[PDB]
Amino acid sequence: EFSEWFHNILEEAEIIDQRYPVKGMHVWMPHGFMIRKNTLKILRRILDRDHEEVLFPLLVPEDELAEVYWVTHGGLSKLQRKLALRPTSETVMYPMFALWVRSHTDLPMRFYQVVNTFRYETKHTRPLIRVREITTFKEAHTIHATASEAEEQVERAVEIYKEFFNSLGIPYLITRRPPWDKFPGSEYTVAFDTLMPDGKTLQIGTVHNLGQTFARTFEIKFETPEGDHEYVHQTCYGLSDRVIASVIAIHGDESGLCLPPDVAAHQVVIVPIIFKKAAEEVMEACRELRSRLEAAGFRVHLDDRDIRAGRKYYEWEMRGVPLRVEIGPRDLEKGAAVISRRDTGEKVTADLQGIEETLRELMKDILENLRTRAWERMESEIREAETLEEASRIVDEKRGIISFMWCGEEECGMDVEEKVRVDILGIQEEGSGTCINCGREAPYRAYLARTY
Amino acid sequence: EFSEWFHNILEEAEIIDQRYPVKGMHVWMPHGFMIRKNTLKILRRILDRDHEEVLFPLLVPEDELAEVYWVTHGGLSKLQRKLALRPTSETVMYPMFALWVRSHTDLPMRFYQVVNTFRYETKHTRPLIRVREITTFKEAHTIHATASEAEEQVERAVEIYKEFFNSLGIPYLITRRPPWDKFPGSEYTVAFDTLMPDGKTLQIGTVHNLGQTFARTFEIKFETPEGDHEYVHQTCYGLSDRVIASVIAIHGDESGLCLPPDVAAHQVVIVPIIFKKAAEEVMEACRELRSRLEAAGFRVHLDDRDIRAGRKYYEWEMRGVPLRVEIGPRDLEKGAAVISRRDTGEKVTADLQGIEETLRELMKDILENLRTRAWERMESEIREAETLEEASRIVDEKRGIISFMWCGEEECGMDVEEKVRVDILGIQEEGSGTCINCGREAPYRAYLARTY
Ligand SMILES: [Mg+2]
Ligand SMILES: [Mg+2]
Ligand SMILES: [Zn+2]
Ligand SMILES: [Zn+2]
Repeated sequence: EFSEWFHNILEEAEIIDQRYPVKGMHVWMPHGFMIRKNTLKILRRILDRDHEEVLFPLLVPEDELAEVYWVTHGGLSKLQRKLALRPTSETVMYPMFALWVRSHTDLPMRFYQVVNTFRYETKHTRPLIRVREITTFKEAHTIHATASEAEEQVERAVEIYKEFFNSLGIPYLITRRPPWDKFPGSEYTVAFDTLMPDGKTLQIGTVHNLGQTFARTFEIKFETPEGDHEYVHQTCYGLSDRVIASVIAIHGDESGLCLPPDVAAHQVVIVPIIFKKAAEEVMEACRELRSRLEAAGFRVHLDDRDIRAGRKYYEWEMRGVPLRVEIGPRDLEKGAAVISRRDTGEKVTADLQGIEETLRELMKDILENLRTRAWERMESEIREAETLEEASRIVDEKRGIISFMWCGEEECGMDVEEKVRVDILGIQEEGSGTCINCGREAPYRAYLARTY
Repeated sequence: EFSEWFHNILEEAEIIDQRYPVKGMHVWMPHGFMIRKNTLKILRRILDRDHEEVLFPLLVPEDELAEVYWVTHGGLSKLQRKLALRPTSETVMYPMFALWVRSHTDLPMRFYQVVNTFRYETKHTRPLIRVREITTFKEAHTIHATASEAEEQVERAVEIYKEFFNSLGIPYLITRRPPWDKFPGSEYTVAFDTLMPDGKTLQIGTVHNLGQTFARTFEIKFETPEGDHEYVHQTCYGLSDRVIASVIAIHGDESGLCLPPDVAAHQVVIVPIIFKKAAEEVMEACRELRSRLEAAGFRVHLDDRDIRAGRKYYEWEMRGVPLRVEIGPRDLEKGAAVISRRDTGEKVTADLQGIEETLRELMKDILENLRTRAWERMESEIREAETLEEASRIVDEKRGIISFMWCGEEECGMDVEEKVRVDILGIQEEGSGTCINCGREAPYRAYLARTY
């Protein structure tokens, strides 16, 4: 199944090593780390346009807070106010925000940090999808003057995760979580969901619109042009390692890892073909290619090693390198080489002259291609239902996502869950109809699925 | 004094905010973070030549270990094996290294990670120099086949910290810590020390040469060409935030922060001078300068704002920007502008044509200049002494570093410390003489000082 493929590739391409002396704490190995490093480069290059990165501490006071790991002793000495490994920054980024805000001249403000978080759980240990220590977790907070601009932010926020995701070539379904699932205290939480190969659903990003609710709890006032003092309007949002998890799974494959060009470890890998004849001329030619690519902004690599070229083909291919460039005596003379893709298999033949541009184009192609395929496979698993019994049938038989109309009342909604044993992703305001369950007027389009 | 200058600048240039609800945990603000981000870019660009970055977890088992914060409960449930916030990775990067090594074909190996560490202390809270949570701590570990190559690594390691430090323009004194200070279990630890403005000494980097000592404790064997199994030779080394601390202090100044060009937030800042006359032509000209610099690899900024230009001068100058470029009507016509330095004050006048190169040169200059000055001020605080009473006199009167000859026996050494109330930095094998204390033969050149 998928679950087996997944584990086996993590270990084979050396992404993470699970053999750590504690369940739920995993080690990033060289290759894995590299992919994560490039994934973050993309993310940060977007955020950094109008956001400011910072970095708060790891421990949070028992007091300020009012399944969380607790720090009690400082050796053998019991301390006098317990310290907790950060659940979510809420409790202490805020009190401080109180001190930074004191004039409508200050607002708006947009911060974010990439930190690690903790959650104490049992009976559920799934790699990169559910652990005890979430190594890569980006969270952004924003402060505003008017209740309107808050909502405008929520929109911008969304257009941001779209761009990010589009770059990883990942499909998504944007809805609006039900009030029993929204973020505690928030006005309303919005969610990004994507489909896994095992026909289940993964949450890969949320945007929350708090109110003045927290502003009040922690006292965050700002004096106005009219010389008064009102609380601020704020919003937060974040995404985790799951993003990395999905990029591996979604663009799966039988050969192994297949990755977007700006996420792979190396974009291009140059393999030389030699058999003792003209060896000296082939190499001296492979170099003039690497150094020419490096000094052009290319994450390039040259496999110097002494092994059966056929094997080199295997390794770099299971690992995820997009484009492979082969050089042989024959092609040498003419002044050209062979270029093998990864998403397809097609090996064309281009001239070593304007090769720099041929490669850039091929890269663009590969993404677009991988992206499309991706949406086709998802859209086709979104089926409609009009009778609760029609749902169960489909859920149990074709997994995937299930579309339907819903009244929107709580009870009605929760009973759908208990009968079908599913979770309601969220609404999407659209034309009327009649609820798939209680029959009354249904003013919303909703979704269901089995989730991670 | 220095201590006051320091705090006041941290707050004024918004580097870190100390007002956190716990003593010893501080918050990196936007500006501070930026400096740290660029400091790490330099560091990583060197390490990445022959090292491989990774990332282990934060918690370590009470068992595997055998003033450290302890995690006991998982809510209200007491756990069955306490978890400790990582003192040093030793205890769990190693057991894992055991599994990664199994053939002399595998060695050598060179890893490293940039993580956060913890230490529970009291009565000593000094910003960036001594805290509870060390946010930026780089640590590298290496595994080897022969006991010789281990030592070769120790040498390379050193030549690496030299290059790093030279880039920050920081002076250092390399010695070899005394056996009562070396790293527990190691054969011998080497140290890098630098002088603070308050005439005290700061440790800014160590290199340790463990042996087979740990290899044995954790079982790290590798099978040989001769088909046998011997333990490995390993070495570790690291540096922390102190590095950032020193760069601020060493290149101090009355105006404020003065920084190396590759460490400052912005390398260049363009200020436009306008008074309602030809305003439209001055701006349209300042832009053609920013976009021309950005697309040339320049961390540039344009102060659009509407405020008294004299103030702009103050802000960017207290913050640390190296070069300021001013544009006015007069200079506009001619086709040139004014460029003000930061280390000096000198404002030259160059032509807007080949300005790209004039700036690059000026940057090179500023570093070299700042570096030199730096060593002059340190070397001059290293005074010699021949009688214990001559030491005390100088230490108590001119602070600084004190040179002398030493026999090298422990007792003798420790008694020097207790009588003069100082710490012995380390030896430096050189010609003989007679010990400043016990009179016997002194085969080593040693150093003393009051430290942080
Ligand atoms: Mg639920
Ligand atoms: Mg001592
Ligand atoms: Zn209903
Ligand atoms: Zn002596």
